[PDB]
Amino acid sequence: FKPRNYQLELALPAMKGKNTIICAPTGCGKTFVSLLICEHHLKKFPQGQKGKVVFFANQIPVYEQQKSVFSKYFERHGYRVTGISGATAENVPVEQIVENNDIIILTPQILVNNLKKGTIPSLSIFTLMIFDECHNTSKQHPYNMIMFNYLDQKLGGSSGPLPQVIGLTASVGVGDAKNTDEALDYICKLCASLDASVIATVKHNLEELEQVVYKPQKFFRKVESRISDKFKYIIAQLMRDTESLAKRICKDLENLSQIQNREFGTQKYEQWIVTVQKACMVFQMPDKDEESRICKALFLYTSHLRKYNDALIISEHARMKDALDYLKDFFSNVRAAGFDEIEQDLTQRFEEKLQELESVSRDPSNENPKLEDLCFILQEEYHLNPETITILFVKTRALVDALKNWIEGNPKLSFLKPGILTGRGKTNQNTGMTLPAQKCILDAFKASGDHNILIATSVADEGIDIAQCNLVILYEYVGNVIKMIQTRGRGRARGSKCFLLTSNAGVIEKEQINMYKEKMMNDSILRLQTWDEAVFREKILHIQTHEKFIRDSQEKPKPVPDKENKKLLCRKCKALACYTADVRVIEECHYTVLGDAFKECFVSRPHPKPKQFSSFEKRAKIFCARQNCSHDWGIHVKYKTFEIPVIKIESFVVEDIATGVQTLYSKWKDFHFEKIPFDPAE
RNA sequence: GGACGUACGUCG
RNA sequence: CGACGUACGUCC
Ligand SMILES: [Zn+2]
Repeated sequence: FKPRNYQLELALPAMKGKNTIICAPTGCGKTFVSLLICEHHLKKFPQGQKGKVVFFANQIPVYEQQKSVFSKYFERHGYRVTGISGATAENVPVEQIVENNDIIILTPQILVNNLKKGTIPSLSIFTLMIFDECHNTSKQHPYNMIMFNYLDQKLGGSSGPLPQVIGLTASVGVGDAKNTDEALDYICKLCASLDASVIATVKHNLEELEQVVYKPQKFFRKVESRISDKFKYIIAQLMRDTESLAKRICKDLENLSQIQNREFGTQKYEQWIVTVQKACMVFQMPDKDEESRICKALFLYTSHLRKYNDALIISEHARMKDALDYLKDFFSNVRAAGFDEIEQDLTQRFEEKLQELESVSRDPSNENPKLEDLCFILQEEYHLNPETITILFVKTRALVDALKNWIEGNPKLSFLKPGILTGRGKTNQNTGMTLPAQKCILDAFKASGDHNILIATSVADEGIDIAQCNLVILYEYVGNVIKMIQTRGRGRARGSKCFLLTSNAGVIEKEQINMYKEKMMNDSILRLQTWDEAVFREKILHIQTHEKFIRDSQEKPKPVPDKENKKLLCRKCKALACYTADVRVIEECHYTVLGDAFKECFVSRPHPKPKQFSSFEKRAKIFCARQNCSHDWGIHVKYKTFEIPVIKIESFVVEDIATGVQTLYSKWKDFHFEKIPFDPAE
């Protein structure tokens, strides 16, 4: 625990009573700098008053690491260190646990909720508000909401003992600015939103700083794509047959979107299929008998087209065998559900060509040249040095499993052990990885462990304790300047590589302008560090006044809701589920329904990941009680002592009884109606 | 169930 | 100069 020569120079502007934007590229250095700043701040206070330094941390793993190191560093002098999260703030007194403690490591959403309902009426209780990854301050971030409350308390005219912002970062970022005159504007806007006048960056001890944060050399591997594609042809033929079968029941199908020319296996086609799906979900017929079957068949057709587009997107970046395995997994998952006349025709049409797909996929003469170049550079780097660890980055969760399967099923490379980690992702699906499943993978990834290469998603981009890699390879990965710095900064070993393998010149141009934006942000920081403290304070005060005027001017009230009785039909089956006359709002965020006429309209299923949000408990997942629907309506929780199902309007269509038209919403804020609050009775 | 961020992309 | 879709990630 020896303080380095650069950490003192980084903390010297912070030990003056002024808010700082300290930016260090190293990992442990920021933690040691925050600990030294906390140690210096908890000693300047005289007798009769103590400090209330609060260190905000977004992610749970980095929060637990910071809490562990803070306890191990401060539980010797009589400094009570605690920590609040979702598994901590169930029924604890938040104001009491803030009062009787000194270092609070809460998660900023909890603090925003506390400032919202009835807790901590003024932020003058704390005296040192440190942020982890302060560059995440953005349009409506929880960090930005805390800073909005701080700026409101400051400019309200009742500014008392305001705390100090020592929010550390690793990269300020440019965002979307082209020129230096807009990059400096964005940096000044971030520095005003964080309410500071000093941006600390190590300049004197650069020779003693470059020995631990040794940056990797980048290498672009732009190569051509596949020319002979006997897989895309037959998949596009099956997609054309499915589209003609969909157009057999819907005459005006081409006029349901504004797409001029669509290509199969593209993001344009993936947008068009969702557009035509949301267009045919609101189809109306004045019989209400065969309309259900028509919309159900149309939903099945659009689901099959979307899955074929996703399979083509997977096959364009990976092999044909794993794409066939994904299609077979989808067909097996839909096979376990009900089987009508509509699904059986698509299933037999897929089974009539599955043998042809397998015979084309088994041929090793049409493999991906991206995967060939990746295996070539991997075996080259492992022949040059066998003790290299890679944190190879792929963007899609459905493609990191593909990369793991390609690494496992390959006779050319046998020294690679998959250590693939994904992350949480969706909280209402049986996908992704859990916190202990990720922690055991991160602990089992050393220089001598049973893992030498892991296929990371974007979870490894943010603040997380990973081993010192030297073989960063980005397989079709595209990001901003912040993502590029956070990805390049991971390979801080004594000699590393930052390979970028894309089949597009667009991603190479994006990486080139990202490096240009990094150099421009460095020049902008060097220019901004030369300004005086008096002019910069007036500039950030003007920017804060303008932002406060913009925030207080755009106060749009709730419009007058249509006090009508409308029914919420199903999104897939278009069956009568319930009315809007009985919709209860629990905590201005969750919407439930009541009555004995709804309990026989849905079925239950065990939930994959049960947890609690703030006061509920994930008990079951609900589904439509039709013959073959299997539609995710919502979830089933227990509020205080009674179980209620809370639904989402996203899997719903709002049909009006008076007029007869049916609209389509996505979120609950867009739906305006006579919302009755939840009563504990009935 | 909800809130938030990033990247790509499509219409106006 | 603005909504919308997807993918990814974080949180309550
Ligand atoms: Zn249904």
